[PDB]
Amino acid sequence: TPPEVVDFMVSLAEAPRGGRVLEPACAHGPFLRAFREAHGTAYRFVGVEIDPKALDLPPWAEGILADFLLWEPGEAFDLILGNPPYGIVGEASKYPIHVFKAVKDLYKKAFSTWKGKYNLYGAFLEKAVRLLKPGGVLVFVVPATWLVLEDFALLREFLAREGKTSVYYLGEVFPQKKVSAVVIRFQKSGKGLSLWDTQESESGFTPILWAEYPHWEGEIIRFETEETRKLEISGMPLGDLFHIRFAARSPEFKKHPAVRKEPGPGLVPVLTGRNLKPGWVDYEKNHSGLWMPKERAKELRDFYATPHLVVAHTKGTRVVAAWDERAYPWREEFHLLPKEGVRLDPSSLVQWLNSEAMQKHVRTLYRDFVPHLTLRMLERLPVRREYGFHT
DNA sequence: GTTCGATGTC
DNA sequence: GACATCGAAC
Ligand SMILES: [K+]
Repeated sequence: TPPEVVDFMVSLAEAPRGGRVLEPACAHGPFLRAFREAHGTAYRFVGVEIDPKALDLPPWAEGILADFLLWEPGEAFDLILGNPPYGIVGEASKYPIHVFKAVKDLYKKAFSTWKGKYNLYGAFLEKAVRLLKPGGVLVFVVPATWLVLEDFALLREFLAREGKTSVYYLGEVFPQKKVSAVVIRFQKSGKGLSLWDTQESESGFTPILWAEYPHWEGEIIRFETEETRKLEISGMPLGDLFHIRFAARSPEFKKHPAVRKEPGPGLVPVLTGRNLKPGWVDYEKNHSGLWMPKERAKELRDFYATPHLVVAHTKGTRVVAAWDERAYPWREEFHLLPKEGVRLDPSSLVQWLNSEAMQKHVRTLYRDFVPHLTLRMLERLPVRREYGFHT
């Protein structure tokens, strides 16, 4: 972990004299060292590490060789700090964390917050909270993705009901790692959420209070402003105007008997996010390596037969939209079908969605937490009567 | 059915 | 920086 990030986290940390201080996934124990330097020696220092090659603590700390996620210590902790591992547990061809099926089963048994594919860092957070004494403190640096994503809804709700939470946005602070990070300071007492921005100087990071949600129950966390609130009440949410569906996935296309790996007569490309631009679709260029008869597309998704609005999923945090006039097969993106009794003006709605006001709105709210516009961000986009109207 | 990325690759 | 994963996962 970069030293300025450690120093900032250590500035947020507290323990009583003689308190038990833990660094999970400790390796050589950079957090233990920095905490001792800053606060003195009258604490019980413990580090937990799975790799024998990595555990290298000073003799004033106790080292334990264990999978932190399945470790059952005798006593609870006053302070838990550090940098959990980040990564989805799954097959090596697609995912970075590789464990026996039987171990993954033990994680799922252990963690009430485990949802969908989940992530080591979520499980590390839940484990840490469970190991805290009442009034205990944890301070972790983790990806920002938990503030917004469905996979982390149980985690947000768990935190909300277990104690009080402060979130400090750092962004892309790991050199040569593609992750936007936050610090979480959790205390196992009280309630509420405090959101903080930071400014980095030579001197280190400085927290700036952004907003407080004293009655937080685990809702998505956003950077809201007076302007984002004004826009949101200006119109109907997009999700009330449209059914929002996703493209059929690559394997469905690949095994479909009408799909081909080479162009040919009557054959059309299966479109991806690279075919979608602000306000238009490139129908000619193939980016998927897949081709099919256009008329057979409805066999994968019924809505492929009907011209409709498409919104991008993987262009970062922004709103890129086009009207698919032709009704082609897509491998990617959101597909929005108007609900019963909805009147639309496709041309002007697309213009509004691609507008600078809209790009600013989403960048404000969701910064760079994830490299997507997700469904939960998309369903909340405001649409005023000129563009779309539910009668 | 659709979700997610210590992203993957240019 | 540009420009987006794409298929295991549930
Ligand atoms: K790691």
